Amino acid sequence: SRRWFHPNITGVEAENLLLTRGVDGSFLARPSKSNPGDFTLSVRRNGAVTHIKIQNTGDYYDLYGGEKFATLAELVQYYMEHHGQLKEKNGDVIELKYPLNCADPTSERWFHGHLSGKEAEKLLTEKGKHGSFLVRESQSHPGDFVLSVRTGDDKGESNDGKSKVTHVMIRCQELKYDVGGGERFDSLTDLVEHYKKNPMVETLGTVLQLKQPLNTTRINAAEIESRVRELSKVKQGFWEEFETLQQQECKLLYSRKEGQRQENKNKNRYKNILPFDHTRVVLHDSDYINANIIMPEKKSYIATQGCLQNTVNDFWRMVFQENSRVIVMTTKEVERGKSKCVKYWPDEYALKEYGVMRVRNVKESAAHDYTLRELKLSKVGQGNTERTVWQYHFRTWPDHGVPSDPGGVLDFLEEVHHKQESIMDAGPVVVHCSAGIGRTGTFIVIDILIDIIREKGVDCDIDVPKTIQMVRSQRSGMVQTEAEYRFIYMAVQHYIETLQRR
Repeated sequence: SRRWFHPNITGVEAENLLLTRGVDGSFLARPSKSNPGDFTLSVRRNGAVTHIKIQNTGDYYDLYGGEKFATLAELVQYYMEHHGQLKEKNGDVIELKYPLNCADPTSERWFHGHLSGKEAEKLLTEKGKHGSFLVRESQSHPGDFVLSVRTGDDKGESNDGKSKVTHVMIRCQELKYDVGGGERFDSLTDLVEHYKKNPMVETLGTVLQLKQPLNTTRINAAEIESRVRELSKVKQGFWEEFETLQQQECKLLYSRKEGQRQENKNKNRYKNILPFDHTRVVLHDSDYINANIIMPEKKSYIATQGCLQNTVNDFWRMVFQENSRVIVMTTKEVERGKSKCVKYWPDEYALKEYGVMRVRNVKESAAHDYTLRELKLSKVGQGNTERTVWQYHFRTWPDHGVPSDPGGVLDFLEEVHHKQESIMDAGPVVVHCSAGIGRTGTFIVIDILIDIIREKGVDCDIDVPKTIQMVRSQRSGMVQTEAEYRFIYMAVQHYIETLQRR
């Protein structure tokens, strides 16, 4: 699972890897070092290596000669089984058969790389819990590693002596890893996963359970500024934190069967970017829309794609069914000469029907970063189903990359939050962009984090990657790029200072 991804390898190194340890059908993915933000699919075929560009501009993974995907895991799963119709110019099939596995452990949640014996004990003593563990580089034995495991009962600081921390040396000799006896492993991940399944037992009988990695991402909101400083800059920083998050995407390959159904195929903007069955919005007014409920784990959201001409009516059905009263559009109808969303609302002062739904554009206000549209939504034949829907259209998202300052986003979401809150029993806030995962994901996560701070003040804990992972288990690929990942941190930092300045 995600071992075919090699986060710190060069193009030539990848070639040599595939040529020396691979066979025809072998492959790996890697970040493009030439095209930052983008990726490369390196495949061995007919005795040599081909490199295949995978572009990600913030909306999705665009495989050259292939299709658009929500995550690299989903792309690889796609080809490595059903509908592996990957080809090139000539029309030749390119087979993805043998994942060439990576041995670098940096993006393992339990691997902290560069860290000392004292700080390690600090983390394990405070955040630590029964079965919490971690692996750091040995400073006293270069090339070697230390595994540290907390066992006992309760968590956090204790003095009852009912808990303890054990340290196990991991020797690296001749490119393989062991704990001083027994099996030797080709990588630290193999070793760790072996001892998770077969726990080490001490003579006196303490079983060293490797239950959960220690959390090293959670911070107190007050000190986000300091955390950003360290992650910015050897010890792991932003890049490793993000790559560690990406690695966990392989836990999220849930079914999206309803999306793949023939009847619903043309209801998806992008054919392979689908909602999870278990969180999709079911329309019980067919029953299909490309949307998922996102629930923070009071205010919820619906992340959805931009409407197609044949899904406009379904979009409005969804809005009515869910009692949604606020809609956040983060896209222009067309960007870089590409359709991203059809106009699904009437011109100002006009009234339109969309199947059984009827919508009136009452009034448009404009601001710097956005236009607000007051819409009246009702069901035809029923002159009491009228509800006001507020459509916030954010227009200042740069066509390439992310905004240089988060202040417009923050002011926008602040305004969106007050609107939602003013309307008792309003359902989820609808958020959409092209595929409903890039910007949508970014806006939603930022909104989630700020709400924690708005309600609990400067003195609360936030965990960006964990919030993102929680959101990703509800819609595929939410938050697409490391760029957006940094932008989330910047936005929460910026919010904090504007809070304290007042």
